[PDB]
Amino acid sequence: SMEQVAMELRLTELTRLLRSVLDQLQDKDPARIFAQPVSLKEVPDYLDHIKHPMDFATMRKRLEAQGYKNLHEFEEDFDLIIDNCMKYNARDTVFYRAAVRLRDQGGVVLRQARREVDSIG
Repeated sequence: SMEQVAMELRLTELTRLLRSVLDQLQDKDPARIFAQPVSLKEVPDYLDHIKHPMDFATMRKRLEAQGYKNLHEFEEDFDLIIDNCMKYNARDTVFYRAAVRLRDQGGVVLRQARREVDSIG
């Protein structure tokens, strides 16, 4: 139907906007601490601690399959990246600190993304 096409165009345009959001958030991680999944070869106990691992590459895979239906879903996955790290790693670590800085800097980007998603519909 034409309605199904229109909906698909909206999803494609959301995907476009989320791709730009993803790029901007990932620039706030110049160390690339969050770029890839935590390695279970290198942290074999990880899944005992963290039940829903997340990372920027995994988000990018979902994004390119048009797998985020709305900004809330995308924000859920970004918050997982941050929150997983702040639980597994202690406060005094470069990992925890990187997550705090990513959260703080990402807030700015996400605040305007929400306005754009509501604004453009």
